[PDB]
Amino acid sequence: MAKLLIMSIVSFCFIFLLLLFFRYILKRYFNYMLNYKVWYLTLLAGLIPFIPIKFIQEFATDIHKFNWDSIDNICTVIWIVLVIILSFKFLKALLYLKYLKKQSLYLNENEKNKIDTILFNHQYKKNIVIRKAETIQSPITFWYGKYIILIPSSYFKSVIDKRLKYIILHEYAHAKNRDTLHLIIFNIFSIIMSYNPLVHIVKRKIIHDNEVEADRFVLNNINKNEFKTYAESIMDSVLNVPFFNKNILSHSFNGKKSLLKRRLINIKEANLKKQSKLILIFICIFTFLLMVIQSQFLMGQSITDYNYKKPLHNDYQILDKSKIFGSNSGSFVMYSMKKDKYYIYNEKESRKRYSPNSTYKIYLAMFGLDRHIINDENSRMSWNHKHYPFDAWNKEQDLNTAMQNSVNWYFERISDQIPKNYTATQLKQLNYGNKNLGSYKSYWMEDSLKISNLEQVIVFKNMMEQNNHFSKKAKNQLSSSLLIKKNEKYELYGKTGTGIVNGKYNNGWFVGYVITNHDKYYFATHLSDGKPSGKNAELISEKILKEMGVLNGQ
Amino acid sequence: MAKLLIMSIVSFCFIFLLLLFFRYILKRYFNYMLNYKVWYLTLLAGLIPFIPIKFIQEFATDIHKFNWDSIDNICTVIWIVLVIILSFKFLKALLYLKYLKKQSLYLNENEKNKIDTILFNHQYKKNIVIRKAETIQSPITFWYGKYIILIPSSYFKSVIDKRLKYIILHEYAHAKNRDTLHLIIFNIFSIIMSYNPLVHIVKRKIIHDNEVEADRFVLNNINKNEFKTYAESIMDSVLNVPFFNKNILSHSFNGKKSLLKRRLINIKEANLKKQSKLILIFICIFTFLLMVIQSQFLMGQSITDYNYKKPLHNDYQILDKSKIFGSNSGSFVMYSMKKDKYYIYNEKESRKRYSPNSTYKIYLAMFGLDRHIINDENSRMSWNHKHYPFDAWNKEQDLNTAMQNSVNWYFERISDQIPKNYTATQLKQLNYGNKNLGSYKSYWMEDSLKISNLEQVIVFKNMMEQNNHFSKKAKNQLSSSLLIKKNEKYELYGKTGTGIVNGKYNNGWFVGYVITNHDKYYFATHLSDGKPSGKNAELISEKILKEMGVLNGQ
Ligand SMILES: [Zn+2]
Ligand SMILES: [Zn+2]
Repeated sequence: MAKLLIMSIVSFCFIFLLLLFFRYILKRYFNYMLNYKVWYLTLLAGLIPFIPIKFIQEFATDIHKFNWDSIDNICTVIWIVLVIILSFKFLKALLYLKYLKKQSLYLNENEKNKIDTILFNHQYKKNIVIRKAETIQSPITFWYGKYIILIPSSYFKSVIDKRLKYIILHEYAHAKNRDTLHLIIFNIFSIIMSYNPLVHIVKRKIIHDNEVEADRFVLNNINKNEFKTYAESIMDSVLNVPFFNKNILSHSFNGKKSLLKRRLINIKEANLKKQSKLILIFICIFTFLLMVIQSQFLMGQSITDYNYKKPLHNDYQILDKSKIFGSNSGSFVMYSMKKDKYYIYNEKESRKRYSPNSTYKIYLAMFGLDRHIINDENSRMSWNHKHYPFDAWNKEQDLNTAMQNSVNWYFERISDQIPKNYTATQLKQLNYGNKNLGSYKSYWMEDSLKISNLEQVIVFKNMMEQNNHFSKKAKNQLSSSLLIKKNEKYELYGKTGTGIVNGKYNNGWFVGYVITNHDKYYFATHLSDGKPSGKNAELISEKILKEMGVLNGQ
Repeated sequence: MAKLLIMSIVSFCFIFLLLLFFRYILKRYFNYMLNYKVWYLTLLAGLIPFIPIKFIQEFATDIHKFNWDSIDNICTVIWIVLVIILSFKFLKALLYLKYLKKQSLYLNENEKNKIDTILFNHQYKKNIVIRKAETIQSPITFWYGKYIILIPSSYFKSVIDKRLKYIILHEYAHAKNRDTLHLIIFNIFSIIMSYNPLVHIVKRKIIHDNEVEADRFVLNNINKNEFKTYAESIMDSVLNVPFFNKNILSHSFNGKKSLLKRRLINIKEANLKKQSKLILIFICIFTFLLMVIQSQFLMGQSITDYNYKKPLHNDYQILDKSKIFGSNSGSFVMYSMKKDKYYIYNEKESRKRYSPNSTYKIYLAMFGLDRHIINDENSRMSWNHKHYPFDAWNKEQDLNTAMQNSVNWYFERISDQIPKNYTATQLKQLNYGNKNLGSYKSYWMEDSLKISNLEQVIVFKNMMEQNNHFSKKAKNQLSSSLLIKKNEKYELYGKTGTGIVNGKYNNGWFVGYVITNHDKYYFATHLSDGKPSGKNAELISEKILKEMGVLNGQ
């Protein structure tokens, strides 16, 4: 529901921007102003969506969901705190102003005679207060319910400055316009709307425009001949003295910063000095070390998904089997144990590291067997009676079943029961791709562990013939669990399947080995285009393996 | 990979904030200054994460994914465009300067004599050039490796200004510091870093300091007696001339705005024009209409999930069956057709609405049958050839199969083929909870449609016995499809199962009716705590139903 504030922000902004648009045009073409009261409309807009005017078998299955409500709970607390802070700041300022008010003093007759001389031409209701002070360096004013104008006593002493009449007209207009009343009203609203920072932008614009209107007023009551003087006189007020911004809830002649002002202050002040160079030196040293620290951990690129770059250690040949892949564009690798030679189709692609998906079960099964979580005599794993997508997964499984029916459940348990260090050790000895087992129990499926087709051939070959860091028993049960098909030319062992995301097949694989009447082959097929299904990867591998003589005994 | 960009932002801000902090302290406590060149450190820090370093069935597994890649692709193009725009703007300013470079003239001997007198005791390297032009209302400077300093031709003749001396030193400082060059360099970089506003923001710190240092150079070479004069000279320029900001790439005495200046401008602009009141009126009207359009679409609420306070239209009593539920805290309702009475356990909970989940099928089957999408002679639905958690669903089903095995697949097709208006009309006639069927065919499973235990009792009872908006065929085939258990005392009809979210069992249900040798009983059991499984809801119901006479005929 915090989103509802976002919605009112958007509306608020639509209104704001439209109004802002007009403001620009009005001035740009006709020197027109938009009465700032219009801004109250955005404030109203700020609450639109806010106000809720909306006027047998047991079944069981898992649905993924995110809880975003705990976030709003956190945001709620923050908003509360912000209000507390903002409310306080308002109050602090207010208290001060009240305290000051209590110290103010009325004027004498001659002073009144002057003030009256200045404003009698307006013939207004004197329901405002003109007082003086011994505190403030320049005049200020604040509504409170009394409209009090405070002029430092020195300005009455220096009655002779003449320009006081400008000062009076200026403040008169501010009082007339109830500027500090509108300000505090808006401030309350802004305090409440802690969720929309734009409110602090519009208040600034309002304040500026209000000041402009006062200038017009004042000028409109002054003989133009004196405008030169006027401009100088007004300007002098921010030249002669420093400014302070304590009175955030009220109006004054010199209460805010500018870069110009900072310079002038800095100039007046005795600020010509030098420092030991050690300051910069240590800052740059420590900044550097931080940068180093960050560097130690901040890095990376698309390179994570890249291919295998090495030449081969055994003899090699490049293949062209593109006619077989057809619409299922992909890649393929085969290796002859007898010849110590690789045959590679579409090498640039066959080299790409891909998540192994279902083919990892070949290795995972081996790991479970070697670690004796599953053995030959008893290769079974338990389950938790939750429902699974295939009948094979709603049964307890042995290894033979689990491999051929790709039982993720079985294998989730196989992963769960094998130490990460073991898995990492064997991924390293096997030269298994990026050797990354992640932290996810099913790290091989559309996740962290990646291997190319070329690597998959090299790696499975190592699993059977070069890697002697597993017991023979593991190799043997795995072999039996991998048989797919046997006939008079070959024994085809392995496992196919596909990585599928949001219902689309993207990573079809078939990995294994072939015992033929003439040689022993290792292979890996991967499909990415067309319909890169499990069965298609299997069929593509077989058509190629037939052409290469693997499945023909040739 | 936008995340690397995010890392860049983070790295930058860390150094930036650290540095900013240090700078604050230096000035805040001792008016110490740190050479702005340190800001290059943030730019450099921003490059850290961009270093590309690391220093036998067919199966597939369907993984849900968020596509953030299309977003980065789009964002990349945008980033490119933003760079182009910035480059363009830079160039246009540069070309303007290019023009000026071919326009101004060097100075004569006496003017040189004046300047040399000014810098006589400074003994600065003079590999700089001072030139004059009618195009300059106030002096400007630009690097180009030449230190091009221009003055108004208008002051050439001002033999008594006594300001040039300040002008020269001010200009000198900027030339000396190669401030313009540094800004050019920074501009290259900020053009590149289109994604992180701080890269441009920081320039304003640089610019301010550049001016500060120039003031120091000036003051450092001035008999303090005249410091006041210098300050007056600054303001004189501020007041005396308008500024223009074409030279966004260089420095000048009068090239920028300020609030003060705006006011001074306004004083000097006698824009004595009338503005019709229609201006604000129409703007306010249009704004209102904008608000109206948003309003008719913007409205939020927590109300959707509010349960009801509605009294019943038949007799009732409140139950306490807490020793049956035990650790499986939940709720329960039963209704007697002959007594016209409800029995409500833990009504504070039984009156809450939950998605019907596994039991919606009871009602959906009545609808599918009434519309004859499934009928008695042919109650079947087609299959999409996808695999599901239950063996029973990996096929085409009839109603009797589908009801007993909770076949959402079958029922999802039923949902698609029942006009939403018919479903909704009867959800309303039956008082089916929030009567919300969403927009999804599977709306009953941890989704939009919600109903209480009390309401399910009411709904089924009406749907089969009191509601005459459904056919006899529907009533009869439904009753058959719902049978789950029976013996010589009762026939128990109904269904059970549980909605599970992120692996946790949240909404367990058992809903049904019993036909006995005595009466007709309608009921619903729901579990939320403990292990709120379907079977538990069913077992709890059976224990209660026996006590309530439902399963015995009492
Ligand atoms: Zn004012
Ligand atoms: Zn400067």
